[PDB]
Amino acid sequence: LGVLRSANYAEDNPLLEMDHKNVSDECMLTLTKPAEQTITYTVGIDKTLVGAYNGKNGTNYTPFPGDVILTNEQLKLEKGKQESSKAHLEFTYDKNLASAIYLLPLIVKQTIYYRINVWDEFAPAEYTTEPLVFTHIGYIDTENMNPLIANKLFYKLGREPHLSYVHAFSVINLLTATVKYDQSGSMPEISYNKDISYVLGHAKKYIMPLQAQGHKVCLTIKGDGQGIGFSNLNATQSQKLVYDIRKCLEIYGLDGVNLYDEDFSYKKEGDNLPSAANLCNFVTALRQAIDDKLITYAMTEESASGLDQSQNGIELGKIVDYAWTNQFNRLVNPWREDNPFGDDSQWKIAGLEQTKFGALTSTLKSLSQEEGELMEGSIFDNILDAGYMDLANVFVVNSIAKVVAGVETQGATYLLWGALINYDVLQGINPELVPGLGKGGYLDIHSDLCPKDW
Amino acid sequence: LGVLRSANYAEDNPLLEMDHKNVSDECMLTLTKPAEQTITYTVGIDKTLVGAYNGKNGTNYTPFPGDVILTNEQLKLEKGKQESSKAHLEFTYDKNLASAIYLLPLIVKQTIYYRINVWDEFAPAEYTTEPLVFTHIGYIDTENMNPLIANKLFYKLGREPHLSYVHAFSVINLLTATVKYDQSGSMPEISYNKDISYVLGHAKKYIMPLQAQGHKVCLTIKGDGQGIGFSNLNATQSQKLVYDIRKCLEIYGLDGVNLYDEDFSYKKEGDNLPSAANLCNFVTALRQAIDDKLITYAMTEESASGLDQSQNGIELGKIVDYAWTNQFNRLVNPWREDNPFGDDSQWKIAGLEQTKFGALTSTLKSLSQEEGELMEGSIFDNILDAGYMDLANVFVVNSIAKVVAGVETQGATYLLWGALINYDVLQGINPELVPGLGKGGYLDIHSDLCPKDW
Repeated sequence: LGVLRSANYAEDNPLLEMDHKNVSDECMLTLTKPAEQTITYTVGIDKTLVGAYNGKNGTNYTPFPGDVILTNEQLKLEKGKQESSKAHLEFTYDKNLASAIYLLPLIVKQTIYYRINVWDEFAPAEYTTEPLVFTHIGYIDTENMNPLIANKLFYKLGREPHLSYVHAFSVINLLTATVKYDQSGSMPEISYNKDISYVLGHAKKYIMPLQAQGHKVCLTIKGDGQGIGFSNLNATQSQKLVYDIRKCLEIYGLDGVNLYDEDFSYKKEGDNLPSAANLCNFVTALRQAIDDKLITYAMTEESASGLDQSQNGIELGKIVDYAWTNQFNRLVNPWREDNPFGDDSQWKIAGLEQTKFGALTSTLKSLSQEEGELMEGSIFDNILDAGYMDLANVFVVNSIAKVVAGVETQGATYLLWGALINYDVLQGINPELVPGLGKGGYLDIHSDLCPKDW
Repeated sequence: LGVLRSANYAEDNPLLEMDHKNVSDECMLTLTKPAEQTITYTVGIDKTLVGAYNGKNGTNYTPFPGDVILTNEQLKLEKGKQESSKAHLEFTYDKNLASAIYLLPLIVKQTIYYRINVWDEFAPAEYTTEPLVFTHIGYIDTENMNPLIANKLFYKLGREPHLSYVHAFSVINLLTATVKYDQSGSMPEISYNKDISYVLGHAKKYIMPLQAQGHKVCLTIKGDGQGIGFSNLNATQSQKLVYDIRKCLEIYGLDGVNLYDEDFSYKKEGDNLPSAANLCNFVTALRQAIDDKLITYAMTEESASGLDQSQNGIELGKIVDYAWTNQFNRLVNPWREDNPFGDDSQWKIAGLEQTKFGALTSTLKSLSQEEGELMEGSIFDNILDAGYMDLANVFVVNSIAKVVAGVETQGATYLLWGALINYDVLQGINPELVPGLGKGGYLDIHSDLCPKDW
């Protein structure tokens, strides 16, 4: 009586994702009672167990026909111990392998059923055109990250025989361009660093493949500290910036623009004071020029007061497509009186439906025990206990970043909160980020999923 | 309106047999009306049609994952012609192909649905453990043939969705050993040529693999023209020959012996003359020694008279498991009076049930128009129109031999008569000899299925 168990996967029938490279796992035997005498059991492959697995679990899998290299298959179990040595399995990818899920059973002489997912050129097996239920907006810092990593990130939704895969993000924000004065000191202009220039300059390689995979790709525009910005433009300056943004979006085939309201370094006293009214007039002008292309707003603590009320009849929430904050790893509910976690009323935008507000914008930082309690607490209490279910439609991730030492814990969770609420809590569907675990996955701190190639 | 058809196969859905080697075929377009103008069409692969084929024909096929190399895919149809050029298709075997029957639809962009049977290491896909209805006995001339060709010959039984494969033979007779006088001329001794010595000396390679797939393997023992044989032995000579045969079967893991009563060159007038009583006495002693191992008898014109009668209370038909004749390509009915084909009364063995008698023994020789009419006539009239149904149990093929120029016609027929009667006539099941057609098949006169390797 024992259990052939996977060392690196809690699933009793682990599902490995094979994206044109080899995959591997170690398996071991776990006896119910300690071994009396030292015995050596051997693991072997028994592909004749496929049809029985299929009939029971409703699957239609085919035996994995590629080379499977089992090393240290002699499971030595020392006397007095309950868990044997670890055999190592490496599944070998070959281009002859068709894209599907395969089944390779392993027997001890219990049984562990390994399922291998051979990906197609663009997506894993069982990818569906069924769209994501919520809006997942992701940032990419073009200084450290390839925008095309979004086309390598998927959710594993459901359990067999109803397994489906979808892209983890629906909108991708590209960081960044900036607003600066021209050389003459009169007009604003958009400045592009070397990295954001290469991505835009080769959009058929970086932006257009994302769009073919169902992504809306926007350009984030921030401030460059010269005192000119979205909230203090005059009439002539505004027409310039609206024209340049309109041109930029059509020029490089972008789907919209993200207005990041920070790093403008506005002056506190003078004639060009930043106002919410100016911000409303500017976005209204931008909406007229770019039509149905997306406008999103990233509110910060440097944002102007008065967005809670109408400015000259304009409500910013009515003109923008989405809006979120820089209050990372915390759920911001501006519509909650006597909010136990904190008063988020400064983040109230007039005319903005709760469905257009990313209440949770997450970043890849390590969090304390109190920070983790506040995060999970503000998430569950506002969406489930307080009834603010309309705050589960937009989830924002400020920079999909490389997982390194220290941020491994937050790296596993800061992309799954959107699907956790919408799929696991609000429905029955289990969500899982793919390719996360395993060598070469996103959670491998010694690998890069989609690295920068310029 | 047109028909995409195969040149070498008249079936709409050709079933190609892939046994760890590549398989190929040519196709063409046949228009229902001549080409008004000169046009060129192109053929392609549409694995989406796999589903509708499955639903219509009740199959569970999966699209073929291997590489299909199509050449001349542009079909040139000159004006006034109804048939386009030929396109060549090669289906590539690879170790990454699991054993199954795969479907590969081919479209002109009518449809030709190709079915690929990727064999396992031992049998084609859809091989069944269901045993053969009749007993098919096959000889193998070890001087020209490898005994393991029997592990490559199958019957394709039925139609889809009720397709199955069985081995075409149940008993294999290995030619041959000889009985000669010892140096002093007082004892019989078994003699082995260089080829039959190698087969027995490496029975783990040649005999045992046949028995694993369910073959009963016997050794045929004839005469060497030295005047000593099964029918003139005394008491001391009989014990010696019985001992060495019992020893031979035990030594090489054989399942029985075939007593071929020919080429002994018995004396016409003298002291130790051949008699049917002597033969009955020797076989009775062989039955006691080898016990449940098989004794079979091949009667010839050189066989002794009186086998129709009980010799000293012994009936040879009671001690032998099977019996047949050397009267090739003609059904022999010794129990039928006023036989229109021929009086076969001299081939009658006392106490032999008809279910143990192989009335038809086939050999790979070309037949005249009259000889073929005698063959088909005697087979059909005796078993079906005269009601000798018990003569359909045992069928014999004397030397499964290489098909060459001149015997292509008899090559296709002389292995399927037993299945034609028992499966096609007496049941609804359709029989096909696999792997017969195609390059490398048994009917390819420029290839050897399982050749000699010694």
